Amino acid sequence: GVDLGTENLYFQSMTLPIRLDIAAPLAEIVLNKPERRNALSVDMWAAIPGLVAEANANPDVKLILIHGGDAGAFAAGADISEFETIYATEDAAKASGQRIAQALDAIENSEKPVIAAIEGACVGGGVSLAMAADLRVAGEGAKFGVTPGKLGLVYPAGDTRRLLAAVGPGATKDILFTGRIFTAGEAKSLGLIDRLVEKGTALEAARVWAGEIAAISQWSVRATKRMIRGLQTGWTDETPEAQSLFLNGFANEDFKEGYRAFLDKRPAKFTYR
Amino acid sequence: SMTLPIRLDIAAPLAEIVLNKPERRNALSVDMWAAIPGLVAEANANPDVKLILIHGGDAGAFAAGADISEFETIYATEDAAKASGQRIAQALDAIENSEKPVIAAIEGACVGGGVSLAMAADLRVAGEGAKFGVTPGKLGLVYPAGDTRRLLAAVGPGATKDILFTGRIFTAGEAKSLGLIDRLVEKGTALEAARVWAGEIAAISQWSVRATKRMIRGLQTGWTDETPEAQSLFLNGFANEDFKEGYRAFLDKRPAKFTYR
Amino acid sequence: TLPIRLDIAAPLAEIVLNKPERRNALSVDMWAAIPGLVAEANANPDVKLILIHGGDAGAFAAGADISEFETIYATEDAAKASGQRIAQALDAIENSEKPVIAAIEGACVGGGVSLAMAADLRVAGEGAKFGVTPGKLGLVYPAGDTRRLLAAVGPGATKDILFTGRIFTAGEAKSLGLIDRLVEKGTALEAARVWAGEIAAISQWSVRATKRMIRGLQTGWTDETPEAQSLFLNGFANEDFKEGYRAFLDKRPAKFTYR
Repeated sequence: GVDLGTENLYFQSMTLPIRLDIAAPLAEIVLNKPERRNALSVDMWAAIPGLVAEANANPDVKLILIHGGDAGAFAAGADISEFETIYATEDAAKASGQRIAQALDAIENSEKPVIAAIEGACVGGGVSLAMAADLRVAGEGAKFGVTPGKLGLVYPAGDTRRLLAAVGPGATKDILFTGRIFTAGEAKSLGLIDRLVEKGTALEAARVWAGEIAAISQWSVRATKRMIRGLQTGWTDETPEAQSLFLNGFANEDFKEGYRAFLDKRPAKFTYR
Repeated sequence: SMTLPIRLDIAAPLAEIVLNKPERRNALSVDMWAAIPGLVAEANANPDVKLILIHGGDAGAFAAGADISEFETIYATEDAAKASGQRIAQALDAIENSEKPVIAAIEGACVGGGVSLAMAADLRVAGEGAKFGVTPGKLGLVYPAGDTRRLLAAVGPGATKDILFTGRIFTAGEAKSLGLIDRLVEKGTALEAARVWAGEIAAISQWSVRATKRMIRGLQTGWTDETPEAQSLFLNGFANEDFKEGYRAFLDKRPAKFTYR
Repeated sequence: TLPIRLDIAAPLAEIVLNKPERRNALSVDMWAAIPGLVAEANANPDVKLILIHGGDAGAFAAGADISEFETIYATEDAAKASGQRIAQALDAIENSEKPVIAAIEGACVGGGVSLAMAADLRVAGEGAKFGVTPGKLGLVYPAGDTRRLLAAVGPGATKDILFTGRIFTAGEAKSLGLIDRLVEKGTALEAARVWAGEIAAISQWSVRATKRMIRGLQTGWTDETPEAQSLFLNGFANEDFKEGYRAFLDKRPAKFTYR
């Protein structure tokens, strides 16, 4: 038995403003500043790459979810109380940008797929988080907006890329040129979110969707994600990586089992973790 | 100004490129195409102008294709045809690359050159009853690279092939559905809708608006997250006069009054 | 009973899948034949458009043929050759000089989707079913097939399709942009023929040049690319335009001759 520690350590671990819950085959990145409607702070951004790494290193985890817990919001934009710190100097502002880019890139490049489950406010950094995920499900009543234009800022290259790829140039320009807040219904219509469900059911829907993906070959799921990311970043049909990834399709432990299951006339029981 | 087949109206914070050949339903002529880069430049140089609109005025059409009366002249020789192509490309590229955003407000016929004009704009709103078509295939021509690129980016390969392979005329409803236009509004209200939409964009940071357009164009022409120009554009976000004000306004809990022009 | 064939009925050529007893499940010999059929259609001057459909099997293509699984995947080398063979077939369809329209009824799964996405245009009947299932076997969808899917439906929808391997309806396929037209059940072939008729009526020089321009732009051409510029300029110096220009001056219908 590992040492049970102290109340202060326990309280510190619960009050972390973002955390990773493990419930195999899921890991859940839970935004956990409910008293500020999950407005994104420095320490939240700083923690994300570590949480993503933890989920990816745990073999019981197949899929990662990202959601707002019981805050009643996904993320209500940036925390205005930190504005004075993050923008005090050019250096602090630059570091803020890097910290955010690292968090978003870590989510985007996660070996394991990431599903965002969105209720209530999903604004600014919230949209950026959501778009870094592979898949997005939102409850009715959720609200979306990207607002650097209301501040005199510009949305970064990565965030803009991810948005463009989902909604196209016209819709991206509308969103960013106006900074307007729009409904889940419009988000669905624009292609910003992939599924629209009944209010308060996004998390359950994400879990069931994740369950479906978890049931198939995880070798395939992860390879698929690499293939897609590869193609988005310039791979062609001739690219050696793309060819070898395809050929590894026939040489991996899941296909070995899939092939055996087809011959034995039984369900496949995939083992790749 | 009212005899001019195309003109620029200034009504701060808007500039409006108004097509004005109502007797040919704004069919595009050499002198219209030739004037466009100058009108765009004028709008971009005027600090009172934040947004540019393109529309068909009171002709009842956005643009009813090419002017048939000039066909003979433009295509008489290989040289004339080449010059026509260059002139049109210059007009469309000028619109596309406008530092300030451009919104097309479309009523009635939007055919051929009309679609090209519309796709060069950043944003498109059309009234119901507007009609769309791209018809070089009906003549033995090919739609240029730039025009094709812009169409592809909006509607995707399948839809682009449908449009160009058939040369068919389709409704505003279908155009909306395909992603060719961004907004579909009640017939006769496209201009008003474009003005209000432009109003919304005008109210925010114009530093941001213009930077956003550069970032997007950059990403479309090969920029990555690592590209130096993309990084410096982002960092200039924290160093510009609008952000200084935006930051203050967020802390004071008042509307931002942005000054960058 | 050839398992795949080319029917000529000017101005159409039709690539007809014809293994009804397996609901047109795709085999080695089907894949191997495709580049030749495409070449035949393209070389025949009476042919303007190519259709691809499942004939009277009641299905477009019901995935891969399970009976050849053992052979194709017996070794790394066989599997690699399979991949090359399939890629050649799909690339031949995609790069066809003449446009290709897929007419889809019933099952369109796996290789079926790959075939459909290689075509330029897709029309499906209601009741058609779609799915891409390499994930259910431990395989990965190839680069070319994935590219073509992405370009039509976007990253989110592509991930949904491939991560789940789920079977979805023609209605959802239409909604996702996977197919271009959705028609009444059992009418996809007739709809494809009429659509092909419309395209056949205009300049085939333009149709083919348009396709090259688009493919060019997708594979890295810019407005400055020499091939893009010369393709545009050839628009004014081909036999169809020469006729189109004459017809305009004479005030008569154009009768295009390029084939």
